[PDB]
Amino acid sequence: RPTFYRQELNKTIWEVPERYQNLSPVGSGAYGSVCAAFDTKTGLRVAVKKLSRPFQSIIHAKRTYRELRLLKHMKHENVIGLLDVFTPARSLEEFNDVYLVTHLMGADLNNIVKCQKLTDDHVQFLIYQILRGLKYIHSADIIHRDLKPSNLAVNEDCELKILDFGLAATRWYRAPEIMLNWMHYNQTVDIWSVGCIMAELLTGRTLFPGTDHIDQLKLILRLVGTPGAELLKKISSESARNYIQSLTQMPKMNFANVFIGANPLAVDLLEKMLVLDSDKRITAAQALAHAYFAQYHDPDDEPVADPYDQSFESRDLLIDEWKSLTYDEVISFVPPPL
Ligand SMILES: CN1CCC(c2cc(-c3ccncc3)c(-c3ccc4ccccc4c3)nn2)CC1
Ligand SMILES: Fc1ccc(-c2n[nH]cc2-c2ccncc2)cc1
Ligand SMILES: Fc1ccc(-c2n[nH]cc2-c2ccncc2)cc1
Repeated sequence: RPTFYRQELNKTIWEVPERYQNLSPVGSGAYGSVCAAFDTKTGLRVAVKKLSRPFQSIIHAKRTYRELRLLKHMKHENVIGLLDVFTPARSLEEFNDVYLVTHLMGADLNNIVKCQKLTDDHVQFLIYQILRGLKYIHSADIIHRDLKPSNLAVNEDCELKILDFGLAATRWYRAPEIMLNWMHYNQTVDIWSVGCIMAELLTGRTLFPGTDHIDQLKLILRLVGTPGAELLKKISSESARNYIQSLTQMPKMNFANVFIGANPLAVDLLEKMLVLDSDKRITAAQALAHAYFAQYHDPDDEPVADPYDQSFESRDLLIDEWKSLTYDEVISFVPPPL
């Protein structure tokens, strides 16, 4: 066991191993607070997240377990990963706090797109890295479900990592089937989000800046058109099908006119991501092979993930049992090779 030390940062107590020095508050990001720090063992700048109230309710205890299980499984250059996870507790009896450690990332995609316009070459590289991480995530049967610019961490090398995967105006990046509350949406919802992000990087403008869920769907249908007969056959909900058919029909717009002046390969890919029928949307693996990424695509360096057991999601357990399971996962953590 290492030696811990205690301090207060922004009305919050931080107790960390002495290997982490020079903690500076970076902001209350996520179900937790984040501090930048200097890792004396490696010489690298790290981000340390302290979870808030991790075992206060069954909801929190399960979510804490879910996030730790998820972060421990991900080992990919374009997905946020765990350098370390620790607790100051010496036993389960006094186990009450969980701290997570990853490499410090300088900014998010929202900070970049707002502060500067991006050339087509940067768009290629950024979207390529999103899709490469997504191929990995999806191969483990994990859906992100909330991809957006602020969940994409980026540093000055333009290296990118996906944050907050698999966890839990209205969402401008959410797939339309979600706005319609379809309960059997699948991993292609993330491809829709990537299309919206890509469009924004190319134009500098939010593609679908809806004011609420109804307006969000309206804006979407204005660009991609109202559902065709093939898609209508797949809608079981009677209220939804009746609503969709009651709308005045909208034609699909030509993306080459909407994104005039963009690389026509970029436009072709957007067409393939922003398809209304989720069954016809391009997958992450397929998108990586698209000619738009010809200068980065390497089929021998686009790996998939090990199998990921999500069976715990269907279990009904006590707080103390979720806490014990989380404790087990803290103690069994093995840091990645230096
Ligand atoms: C709109 N917000 C979108 C979310 C965002 C954010 C940044 C960070 C973050 C990540 C990396 N380098 C700086 C900040 C984190 C975060 C921090 C530490 C971690 C340690 C282990 C595992 C995961 C971790 C996630 N989590 N969330 C804040 C802004
Ligand atoms: F997600 C949904 C669910 C139901 C509806 C709906 N069905 N019939 C009428 C509506 C409707 C129309 C306008 N604003 C809200 C709801 C619209 C969207
Ligand atoms: F208006 C729309 C917009 C999107 C969809 C849709 N796209 N992919 C899957 C669906 C879908 C939506 C609701 N129920 C089943 C399937 C269906 C109707």
